[PDB]
Amino acid sequence: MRKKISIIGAGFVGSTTAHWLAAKELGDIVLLDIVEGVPQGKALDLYEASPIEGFDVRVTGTNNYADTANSDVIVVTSGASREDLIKVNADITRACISQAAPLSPNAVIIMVNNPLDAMTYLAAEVSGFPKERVIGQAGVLDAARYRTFIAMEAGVSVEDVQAMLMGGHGDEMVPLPRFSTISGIPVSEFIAPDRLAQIVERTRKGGGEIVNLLKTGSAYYAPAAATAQMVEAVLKDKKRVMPVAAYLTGQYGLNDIYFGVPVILGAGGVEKILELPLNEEEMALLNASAKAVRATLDTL
Amino acid sequence: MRKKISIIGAGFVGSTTAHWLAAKELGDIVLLDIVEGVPQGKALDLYEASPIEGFDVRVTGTNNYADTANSDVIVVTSGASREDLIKVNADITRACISQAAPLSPNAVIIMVNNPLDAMTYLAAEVSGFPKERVIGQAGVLDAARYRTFIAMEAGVSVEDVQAMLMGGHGDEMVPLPRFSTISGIPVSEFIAPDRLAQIVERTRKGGGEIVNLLKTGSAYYAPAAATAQMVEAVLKDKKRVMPVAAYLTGQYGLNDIYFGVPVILGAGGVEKILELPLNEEEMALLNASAKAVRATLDTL
Amino acid sequence: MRKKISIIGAGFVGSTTAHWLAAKELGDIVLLDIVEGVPQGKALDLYEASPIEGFDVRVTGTNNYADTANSDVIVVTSGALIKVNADITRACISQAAPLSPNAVIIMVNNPLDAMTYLAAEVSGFPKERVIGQAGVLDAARYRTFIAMEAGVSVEDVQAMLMGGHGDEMVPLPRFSTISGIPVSEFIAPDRLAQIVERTRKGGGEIVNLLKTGSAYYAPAAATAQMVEAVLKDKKRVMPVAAYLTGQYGLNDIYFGVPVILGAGGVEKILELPLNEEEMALLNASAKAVRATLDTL
Amino acid sequence: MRKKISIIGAGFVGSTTAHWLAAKELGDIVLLDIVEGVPQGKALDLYEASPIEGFDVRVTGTNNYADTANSDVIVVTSGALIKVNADITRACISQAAPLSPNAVIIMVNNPLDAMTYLAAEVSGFPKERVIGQAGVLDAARYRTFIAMEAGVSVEDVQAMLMGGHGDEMVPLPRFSTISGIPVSEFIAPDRLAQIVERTRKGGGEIVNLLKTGSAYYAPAAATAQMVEAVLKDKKRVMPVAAYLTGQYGLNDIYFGVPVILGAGGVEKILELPLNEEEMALLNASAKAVRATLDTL
Ligand SMILES: NC(=O)c1ccc[n+]([C@@H]2O[C@H](COP(=O)([O-])OP(=O)(O)OC[C@H]3O[C@@H](n4cnc5c(N)ncnc54)[C@H](O)[C@@H]3O)[C@@H](O)[C@H]2O)c1
Ligand SMILES: NC(=O)c1ccc[n+]([C@@H]2O[C@H](COP(=O)([O-])OP(=O)(O)OC[C@H]3O[C@@H](n4cnc5c(N)ncnc54)[C@H](O)[C@@H]3O)[C@@H](O)[C@H]2O)c1
Ligand SMILES: NC(=O)c1ccc[n+]([C@@H]2O[C@H](COP(=O)([O-])OP(=O)(O)OC[C@H]3O[C@@H](n4cnc5c(N)ncnc54)[C@H](O)[C@@H]3O)[C@@H](O)[C@H]2O)c1
Ligand SMILES: NC(=O)c1ccc[n+]([C@@H]2O[C@H](COP(=O)([O-])OP(=O)(O)OC[C@H]3O[C@@H](n4cnc5c(N)ncnc54)[C@H](O)[C@@H]3O)[C@@H](O)[C@H]2O)c1
Repeated sequence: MRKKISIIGAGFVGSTTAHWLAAKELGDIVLLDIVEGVPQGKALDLYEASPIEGFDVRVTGTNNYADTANSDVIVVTSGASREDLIKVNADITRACISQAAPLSPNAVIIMVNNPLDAMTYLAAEVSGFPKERVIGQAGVLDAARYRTFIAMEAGVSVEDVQAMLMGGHGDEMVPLPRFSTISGIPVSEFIAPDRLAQIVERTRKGGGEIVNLLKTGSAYYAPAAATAQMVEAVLKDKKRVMPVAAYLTGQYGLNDIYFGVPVILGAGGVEKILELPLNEEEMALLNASAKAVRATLDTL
Repeated sequence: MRKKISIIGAGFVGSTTAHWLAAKELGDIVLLDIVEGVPQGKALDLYEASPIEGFDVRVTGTNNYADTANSDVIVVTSGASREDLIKVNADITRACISQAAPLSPNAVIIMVNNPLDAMTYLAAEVSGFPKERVIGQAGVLDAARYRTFIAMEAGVSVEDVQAMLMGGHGDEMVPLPRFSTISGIPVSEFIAPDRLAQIVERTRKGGGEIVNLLKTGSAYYAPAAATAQMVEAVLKDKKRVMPVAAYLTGQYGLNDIYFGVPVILGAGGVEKILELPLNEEEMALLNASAKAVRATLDTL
Repeated sequence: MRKKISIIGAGFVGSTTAHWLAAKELGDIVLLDIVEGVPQGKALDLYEASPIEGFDVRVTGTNNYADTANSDVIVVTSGALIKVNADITRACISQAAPLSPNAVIIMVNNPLDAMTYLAAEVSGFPKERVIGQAGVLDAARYRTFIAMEAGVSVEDVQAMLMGGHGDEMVPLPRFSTISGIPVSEFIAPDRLAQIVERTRKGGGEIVNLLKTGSAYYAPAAATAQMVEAVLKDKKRVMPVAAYLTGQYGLNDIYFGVPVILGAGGVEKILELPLNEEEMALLNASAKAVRATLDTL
Repeated sequence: MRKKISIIGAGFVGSTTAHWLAAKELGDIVLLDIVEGVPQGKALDLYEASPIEGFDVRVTGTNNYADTANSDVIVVTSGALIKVNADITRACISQAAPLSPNAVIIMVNNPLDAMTYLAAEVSGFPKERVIGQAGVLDAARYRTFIAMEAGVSVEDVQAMLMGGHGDEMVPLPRFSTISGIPVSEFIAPDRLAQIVERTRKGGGEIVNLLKTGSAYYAPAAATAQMVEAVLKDKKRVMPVAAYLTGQYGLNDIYFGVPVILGAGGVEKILELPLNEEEMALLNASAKAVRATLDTL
């Protein structure tokens, strides 16, 4: 039987994720939302594109969690002062997870809702799922923006640029230029220190840069691509090495917390958390980031 | 030098078309709109997804027609009572074409704006381009919905279903079940007459079906996929046989009019208009459709 | 756990089938052969291409059947006339089938129809899970000649046909279209007749050119597409060698017929409304196929 | 008008390169060879697979150089030691180059570096448009062994290396990473040393297995990726045999170095900060390459 992917929240990120996934013909897709008509319409529209692109994937829209039963992967993209933001997203996340988790006990849950690290922590607590199967998408998106800026500046193919980073988005991000390369060569060999610093800065503010341009909306093409790549990693058991929000039990000196770290991602979800040897400067950035993430967790 | 694709109108259809195209790595894409920030933001967002998907295509947003200079293909997706609709879209189309056409004299123009046939006619008149290089996208979308419904009903792969039709959307559509097959076998062998009639009806109202579900918006995934397939046909010179709005000079007894007909589409745009031998019933449908299209043209 | 595909026979068709399959990243591939070194070498070579093309699939070569255990699909391309191939086929299936009880077997060896029938008898598998590849290849050649003649995209040409290869083939120009439009609308009767004849002799044409070898690119592509249909349950409508129980008036025999191919193997055998002319061709073909069976 | 790719030499590497290229639908392909029938047969066979895979590219086989006219890229995979291949290379380039003055030539024949140098001399083409494929293949093997050992996706492993094949290869583990992370973090020193050695002997390993043949799947994939880099101006960063004018302290010679490959061919030669240990290896390798050149 085909793999089954359920996407909770048929907004810009959710429907765009469905688009990236359908074209890959990875499995059947279920788009769920609380708003009537929206998920059914977007699903049917995407589905009607199948004869043109040539993919045989069933794309259905629904308002009933019963249709997400026995999903292999669950993608949560239903999220919406700072304390109010947390409360609002916590209620939505709790509601989404408590109704979906029980119907797909063997599924891997991929959270996209912000505040990312906190919501992923909540999703694990509410689902009761083994920690390795509840992860958050954040690092892959930030790393993609970073890689795009590098390829653009260096004048090289985006396929030959790799990068690893940690933490969350914005101020919570932990950039690691030392761990970025172009075909195995340090990026510091292609880009001067000052320009590289500008690129790191642009990466931290990357999400806001899109917001300031759209005025009334946030990014969705890259966030969905990032989310889709993680879904593919699990379904095809590719063992991708990427930065994802995972539950830590001592790594980097952090415990009882979800934090963006390097992992091997496969069919079993987080199969391994890599512990990189960070220098003094890098640890300073990680500690500052960990602090902010911890604060958000405490508020939650 | 890479091929260059300019998309006029960075709304739902325009930006989604860019998405389908970027993933195919067909050429550099320019997204233009009159609204500041929107095209730049959507382009940058899509562009930042490139390292994840692995495509090396430059995706830029702009408000200046100067950036669409020397495009190989121009896609127009900037369109918005019935007489007022025509007037409104005619002004937009005229404005878009008069500013873009002169900067890309060798380009093929693919119109998507409604009323499709009329706007394509206007685009040809305003551009002064040879008629074979100014076509409209309509038939491929309707045929895709038709094919999707058949594959779904028959229980077969969407890759083995083919269909040809004529006319425009809705009431102007000319369904041709006789010219639809599953791996060379007439669909009438898989689906009873009554169910087939229902499918034809659903196809005629296919666009409205999405509208009634979204409430505040029309379809874009399939329309963009249909538009992208036509762009690919031209750039790769694939000689696709598909229904597109083309300028007729006697075919089917029609003259001085853009109408949805079967054509061979390649690098030179419309390389041949096929003349199918229609039976009495089919001709009745074509004449009724031609009449409505002519009326719209007269109003214009 | 990824899907598992075992290919018995690491020659031209088998290794090329591994190539088409690997690029699609459909599952892990096992290449088996009786010649030592050959499968290990070809598998490793294809495996080393993975970082360049970006596919994550294990390609392993072996001489041990134990490695093909729990395969989802078994492709047999090890044939070398009816005696030689029958012994080879019986040897391959008897050792493989027991280790993968839930697999779908796709036969490619010639004589195709008879060997598929044999594989079904030897494996004890339900008839719907033992099929042969033949029609997809012939149709592919036919579609190529049509596209070339009409000057249209190969993606817009479809065709159905029945029977076996060459003289046993049952052409059906009537059941071939370009974007739903009859091919008769693009190509005149005499030219169409020459294309059908070239289709009948398609295999021989390649042999006459290569001299020492037989075709493998198209045959392998045809086989891979069938494998994909099964693994993704795409329900492709294609001509394949299937076990008939009355369809077309034929019983107890494997014959090339149109089917809906999915995860359950042959999920449905289509019954085309053949006219008298087309029915005569089928009867003659069926007779030749039955002869091979009786000899078997 | 689609791009045009001509492949001189329709053997294992050449025909397989046509396969990888066709599936990508990058342009029309011409397969040329001196043996009659062989290229025509392989081209037709691959062409007949087009309706199945859905690619619209003409694949034509020929024995006439006139058919390779106006190619955007010319791939040379016709080599058969320095005398034999030199005569073959001179024969192929002298007839092809004049008919496609704007083409980028990609050499695959061995000895790679010397033959690329010869092709440059014979064609009169700017040095940036005459390159050889060698490093992409070795790096591919290295990346495969790393992925396999670390147990990670082959898409997340990158590596740079220089020089030629086997003993002339210049490994640079220091310049290899997994998602930007040094491979040294995943694989210990002794195990890494064994992987480098297996990389040096990679070609020979396939030959010892196949017995009568040499590798072709990976070599062809490596060649196709370079062809793609040029046709789409992707600006890939890869090791290729390029003409040096002082870089690394080397002059008047073709040597495997890291370059940015695009439509203009070698658009830039990268100068890596090699330590003393790595510099010694390069000097030794350069010496062996120069020897081949002097003999040439
Ligand atoms: N940096 C990133 O990776 C990134 C980028 C953009 C957005 N995001 C996050 O993704 C989430 C969605 O962003 P968006 O732009 O797609 O938003 P959106 O407003 O377009 O879509 C959210 C959808 O969730 C649905 N929804 C709300 N409550 C629900 C419930 N209880 N059950 C099911 N569906 C429910 C809504 O009706 C809506 O269709 C947000 O949490 C946002 O912060 C992350
Ligand atoms: N049946 C089909 O194939 C189909 C399906 C859907 C929509 N359409 C048609 O496609 C067009 C766009 O639909 P949409 O849903 O993407 O709409 P939309 O409102 O999302 O986007 C239209 C975009 O055009 C831009 N625009 C307006 N005037 C412009 C001008 N003079 N120059 C440049 N840009 C301008 C707007 O600012 C807007 O971003 C419409 O004409 C619509 O009727 C056809
Ligand atoms: N007309 C068509 O549709 C068509 C086209 C091509 C090939 N074929 C058929 O496909 C089969 C293979 O063709 P090929 O060109 O790849 O041949 P080939 O000779 O290159 O390869 C056959 C492989 O089978 C192996 N083999 C033999 N006995 C075996 C056994 N007992 N167990 C395991 N492996 C064994 C050989 O060692 C060899 O590597 C043949 O039966 C041939 O007739 C049909
Ligand atoms: N280590 C590597 O990176 C590597 C791997 C494989 C092959 N190679 C090299 O690639 C080349 C080809 O390898 P192969 O395995 O494909 O060999 P092959 O023997 O299968 O094919 C070579 C083809 O060249 C043709 N040929 C000979 N002289 C010709 C001429 N004057 N004009 C046109 N065609 C001519 C032959 O007829 C033959 O079809 C060799 O030089 C080999 O050393 C290098």
